[PDB]
Amino acid sequence: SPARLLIPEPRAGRARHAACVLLAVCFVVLFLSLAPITRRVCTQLAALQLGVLLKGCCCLAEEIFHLHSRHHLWQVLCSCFPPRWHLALLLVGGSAYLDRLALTLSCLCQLLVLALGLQKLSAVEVSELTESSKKNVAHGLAWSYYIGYLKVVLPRLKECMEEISRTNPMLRAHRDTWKLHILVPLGCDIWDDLEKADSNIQYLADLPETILTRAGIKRRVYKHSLYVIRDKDNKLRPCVLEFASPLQTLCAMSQDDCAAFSREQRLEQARLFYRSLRDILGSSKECAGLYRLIAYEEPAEPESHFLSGLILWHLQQQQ
Amino acid sequence: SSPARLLIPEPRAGRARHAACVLLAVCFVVLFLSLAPITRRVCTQLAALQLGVLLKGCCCLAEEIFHLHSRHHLWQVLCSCFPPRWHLALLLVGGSAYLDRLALTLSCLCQLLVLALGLQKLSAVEVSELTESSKKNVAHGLAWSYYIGYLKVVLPRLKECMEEISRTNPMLRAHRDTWKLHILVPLGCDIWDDLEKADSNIQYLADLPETILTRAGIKRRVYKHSLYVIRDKDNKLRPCVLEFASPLQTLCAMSQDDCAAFSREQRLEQARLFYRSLRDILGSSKECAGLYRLIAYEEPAEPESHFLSGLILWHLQQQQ
Amino acid sequence: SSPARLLIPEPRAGRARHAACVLLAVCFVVLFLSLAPITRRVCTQLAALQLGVLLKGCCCLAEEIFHLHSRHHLWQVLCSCFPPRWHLALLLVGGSAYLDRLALTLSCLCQLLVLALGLQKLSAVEVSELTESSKKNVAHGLAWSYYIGYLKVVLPRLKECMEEISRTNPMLRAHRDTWKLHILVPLGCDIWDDLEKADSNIQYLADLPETILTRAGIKRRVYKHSLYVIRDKDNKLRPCVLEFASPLQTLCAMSQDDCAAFSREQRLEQARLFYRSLRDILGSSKECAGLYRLIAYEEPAEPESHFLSGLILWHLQQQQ
Amino acid sequence: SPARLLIPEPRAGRARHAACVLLAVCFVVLFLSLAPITRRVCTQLAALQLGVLLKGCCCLAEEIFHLHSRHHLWQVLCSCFPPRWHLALLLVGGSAYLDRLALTLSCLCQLLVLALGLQKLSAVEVSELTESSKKNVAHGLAWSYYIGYLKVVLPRLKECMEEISRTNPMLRAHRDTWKLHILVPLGCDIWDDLEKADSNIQYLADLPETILTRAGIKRRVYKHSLYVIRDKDNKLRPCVLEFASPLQTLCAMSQDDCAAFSREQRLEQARLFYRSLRDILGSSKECAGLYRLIAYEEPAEPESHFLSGLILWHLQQQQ
Repeated sequence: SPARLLIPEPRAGRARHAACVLLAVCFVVLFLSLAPITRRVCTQLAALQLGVLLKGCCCLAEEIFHLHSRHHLWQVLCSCFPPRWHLALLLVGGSAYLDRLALTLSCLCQLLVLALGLQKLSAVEVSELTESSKKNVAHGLAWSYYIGYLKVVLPRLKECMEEISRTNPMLRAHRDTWKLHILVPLGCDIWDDLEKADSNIQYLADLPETILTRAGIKRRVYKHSLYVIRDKDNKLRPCVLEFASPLQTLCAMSQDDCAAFSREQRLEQARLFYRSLRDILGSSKECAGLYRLIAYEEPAEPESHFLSGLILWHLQQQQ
Repeated sequence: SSPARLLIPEPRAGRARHAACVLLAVCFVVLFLSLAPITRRVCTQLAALQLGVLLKGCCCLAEEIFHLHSRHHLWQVLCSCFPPRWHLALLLVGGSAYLDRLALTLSCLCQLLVLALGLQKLSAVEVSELTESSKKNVAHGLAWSYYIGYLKVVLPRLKECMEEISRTNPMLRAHRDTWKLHILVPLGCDIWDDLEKADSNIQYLADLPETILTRAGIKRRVYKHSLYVIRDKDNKLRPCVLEFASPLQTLCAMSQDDCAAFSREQRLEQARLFYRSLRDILGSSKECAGLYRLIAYEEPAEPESHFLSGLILWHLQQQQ
Repeated sequence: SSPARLLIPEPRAGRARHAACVLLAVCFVVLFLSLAPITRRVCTQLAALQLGVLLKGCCCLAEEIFHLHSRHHLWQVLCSCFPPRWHLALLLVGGSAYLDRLALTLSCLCQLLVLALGLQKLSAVEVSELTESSKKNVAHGLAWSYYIGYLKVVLPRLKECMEEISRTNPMLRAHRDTWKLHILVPLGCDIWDDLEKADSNIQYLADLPETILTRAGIKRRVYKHSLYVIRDKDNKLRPCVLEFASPLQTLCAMSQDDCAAFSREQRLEQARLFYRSLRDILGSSKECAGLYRLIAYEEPAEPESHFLSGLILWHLQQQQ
Repeated sequence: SPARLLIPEPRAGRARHAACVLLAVCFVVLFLSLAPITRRVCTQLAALQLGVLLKGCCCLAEEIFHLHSRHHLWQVLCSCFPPRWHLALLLVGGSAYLDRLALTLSCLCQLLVLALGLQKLSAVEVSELTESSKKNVAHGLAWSYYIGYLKVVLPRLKECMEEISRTNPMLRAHRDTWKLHILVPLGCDIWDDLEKADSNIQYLADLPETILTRAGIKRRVYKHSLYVIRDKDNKLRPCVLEFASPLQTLCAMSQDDCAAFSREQRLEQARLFYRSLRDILGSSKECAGLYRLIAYEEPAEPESHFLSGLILWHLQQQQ
């Protein structure tokens, strides 16, 4: 190869073997040249093993607020501590039974270490955490969707709508709702059309063509569909509706055999994608007021006009 | 109010530190009620707890010796393995040694036994916080989105498109073992719109007009790929089907934005990670078993006017 | 109300654990009413009861040494033979040994005596719960449904259909000893809709068009089978009848289904179990005595373009 | 063979011979180098034979609620305990006759083990139990029926019925009952046609062909029969009726000599098939409301209009 590529390889995780061999060297050194000594060693091991309890208590105190939003109660208790938590309890109980200045001194120094935060993570640990997680797709989908589509199609919407508003008085009447409505259900189902998703949604027509030139032979053509949705017996409301492609990407990736993408983590990925897309769209100056994305979950009771009511509420919010 | 109901998990308020501080104040208040030499024991225990990260850093550098040349190229390896907050650990160890080695032996034994056994792991809270706090990890998402959107829909329908192409001109019918789409992924982010201008030996052979249509966000399938001709030495000419990586253009555009605050070294790292992720995703696929060949190159320091053409010709030669 | 009267057996609420807990609380309360050395006796009895699972695991590994190469290939055998929650049994055994070996000998003798006589067997409730709890055991059901629906109605009427086929073209009268349908069952789940694109040596010879009609769920019989020709070496050609397995398509669709939550390891296990069940069902039949041949293959790691046709050619050579 | 296959073989069950040789080894070891010792061994053996009694008692306590549904009373007592339960009673009686703290300690230990449930099953036992059951075809039949037939014929029903409806006012009037009515009798008898099964069911016509193209020469064409049922002296009701093929499969394999498929457990298999089909149909988003499976048991008195009244009730339920 003319270009000698230099690509990193995944770490083999051989630090365990080095730790084991140095531990064996430590044994062979200590044995050459004693039950109370072993008891003291066990007590010392139990001495620094109680900091996990303090860290878990602090995390629980900090996370009791988000308990309702994330875990709605045993999940909160089991999440704030590692699954191997009773071992520390057994060790501290054994140390107490065998024997309190040392205990309170150890608690004080451990809590001081926790407060000062001098036990941080080096570069290798954070690098391994970034490399290992192969399912953090939400940020990628958010940035890709933004840059690829919204940064290039959103600004040329008011000018594309004003020409129709010149001849159609209905569009001129509803001037405050000329934005693009993004449908992002927290699940992953995508309806083929919005006419059969809800009987209260009526298709009207497609917006005029959007022409982009690329080298003069390649043309990027964008189509938007304008819908009319019927409220109660007051009037008819027009709007432009479409779903989010990253949701379709997640849905198609879940069905893949080599992806190993389950359903419990797909919901988390969709939620993270929605949050990231909102956070990156809210700080954009190009599409400052050219968008409104609506998020929902399908109700347990199959109401036939739930989505339509949500869109009507959202449309009435602008006025 | 709202027909639906959403519970958006806003990020942590970071009040765990406040709880630790108030507990520490309570501990001082308790110690005030109801001494001096105990400070020596406290310092020795602090040194014993601090030497654990030193042992972990030593093990990490021992494991990273092999990756030294690939990533860091000697001081960089030890700087990365050891957390910068380690001078105070050395000071504490020196003070403990001067103050006094059975205690040190048992302390280090316990520390490295805990480290080797691996019974101290991360609970859900901290791993979730790390997952949701690192805002820039677009490599895996971009790789998956690119694969699903493009590489899983046009690669299977590559034999027939080039079959009609060869029907138009039988010149490429002679070459049958190089009937796969070539992908160029520069480890930087430069993308040439006119690939004929990148190198003087790459010339078009067939590019029929085609319009890319998206109806309400649904992109229409692509039925044509641009056929090229890379001029070899004065012996023959060879055709190819060439493409660039759109996610690299996404990285470039993200780096251009001021609100993104996306730098150059991070861009290089994300590009390399995207390359690795895409290679691993395509390696374990079934529909795209052998209908692709992705070429990764890093632009050379010395100015060469015919670097890319030679590289693709070499890739074609190994393809044969 | 309702004209019918159905008492469906809804699944159990799992309230036996609550009964165990309340009886444990009652026993604790009773022990509180009306001492320390009794804890040692309790621990010894617990260790004596716990060593039974260790003995069972030893017997299981002794039995599975033979099947190690067939299923697990050595740590996998040890992991399967023993329950994961086995460390505490060893801890109890070590504690009992440290506290004290006639008692250990008699306790282990009693435990292995119980294991040998097999007087500890599951009741009706436990086996019923185990049968009704496994929601993914479709191998036997799919095998039986395939056999009854398709394999029992078309195979007996196979000589005569190929008799009219030979009447149309008599080239196949020479191969009189291969008048049996070939079933292709890959242990994976990939299915080729068009058998031409699977291999270059498989060519069609005769497809008389036929419409498969089902009236109100009742499927009509099949009066035509698709005849193929397999290209051997440069000596002659060989005709064949090929067909895949629909239950493999069912497994593939179950895996692709979102609400099924059906993984890949389970898919391979179910495919192997389905193949074994189908082979055992067909081998003990009377109508299908010698009018079938099922070919099971695993896709090779190395890519080969003429493997499947070669395997069919080997089966035809051995069929002579 | 080009691909040497590695297929598992049934386990020979030779762990029992290992247990027997261990019996012999332990006996010859203990004999080398004692009536009270034998009595103590018998007492220890009786000590751990008492846990099955507590297991049966807890099972009876948890199953007294399901007794009416599953066993309708001696069967409840016999099912919750192993048949070889009198042996434990004999051993405990002998231990009591030979001889109180030890019994209470053993009972407490057994209760603690049962409550914690640390005596679970390893991988080999569950694999053997999943391989041994060659008759559990309920789940397989349900999944096969679903994927093969319902996921392909159910979606193309409303559109197939609209064309007939637009010319027949009878179909337009009854629009809420355009589902597919699956008949799943808990028995196994399948009528050749519903005309002679009940005198109140009248055949009307066949639905137009559902044409599916495959490779251009293979055509999967479908027929569905549309019936009309005579209610009381009010009106007539049209519906699409059919039986469930897996019941026919069970009936066919019941008659097979090599199957050894009896009749007592055929009812249980059909019932489990019904429950599994209901569970896997109620959670599907494709056939949300395009079906209604009806289950019944043949009454003792051979009424001539039992099934018709049931379909009339199930049809009035939508209205």
